[PDB]
Amino acid sequence: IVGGYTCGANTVPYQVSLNSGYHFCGGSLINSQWVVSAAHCYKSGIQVRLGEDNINVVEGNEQFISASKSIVHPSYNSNTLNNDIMLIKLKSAASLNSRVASISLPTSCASAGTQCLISGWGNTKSSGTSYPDVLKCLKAPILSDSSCKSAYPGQITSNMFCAGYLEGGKDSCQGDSGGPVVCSGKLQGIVSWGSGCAQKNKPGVYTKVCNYVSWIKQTIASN
Ligand SMILES: NC(=[NH2+])c1ccc2[nH]c(-c3cccc(-c4ccccc4)c3[O-])cc2c1
Ligand SMILES: [Ca+2]
Ligand SMILES: [Cl-]
Repeated sequence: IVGGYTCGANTVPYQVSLNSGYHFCGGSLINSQWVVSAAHCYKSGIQVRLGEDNINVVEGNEQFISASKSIVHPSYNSNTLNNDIMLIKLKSAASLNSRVASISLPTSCASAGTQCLISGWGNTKSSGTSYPDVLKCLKAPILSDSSCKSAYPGQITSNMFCAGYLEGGKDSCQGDSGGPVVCSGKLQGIVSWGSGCAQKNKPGVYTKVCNYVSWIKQTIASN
């Protein structure tokens, strides 16, 4: 997260770190046995780490659970990143409490202007790599479809939305992919891609979760 602030330990209880010996992506806990992340974060050997703040220190509240299966959306396109969503089923359910909680899926899509919270352990520099130990947060608004399409002509599908600041300075970045974009208590997006990080007129692009709720529900109900 570039231009954000330190969240404060366990203030984002639905945030998870996907780990394979190092942190490579974020994700969101939506119930006690399922996590939603981005399809491009898929790999084998995933350990899901819940209740984290400093990802390099066991401070207490952590729960490390292996993924039993990861379900990449069947129409995921790795060239356009269209349908960049994945569901991960945990080997055992997690113990929910005030430090580990799930986030609700939305019933409707959000409108431009909506203020959301984006978080993660990704790079905090736009020009260079500085990875934090604790979780960073950024409050950012959803942009209108026209500004998004004018920024990325021909690359935005109906399953994506832009959020951020066109003046540059604040954005999600590498290491944040797969994580949450929460607006009014509902998970509206998943960190997907962007051109550089925090560059002028190149906002972050997110997977539009409201378009996949029936798919998430039906898939979880059958697995
Ligand atoms: N400007 C943004 N808003 C933004 C958001 C998420 C991002 N993720 C990345 C990213 C960069 C290199 C590798 C990965 C990656 C690749 C495979 C698996 C996991 C992460 C990224 O997600 C860049 C990147 C940029
Ligand atoms: Ca820790
Ligand atoms: Cl277009």
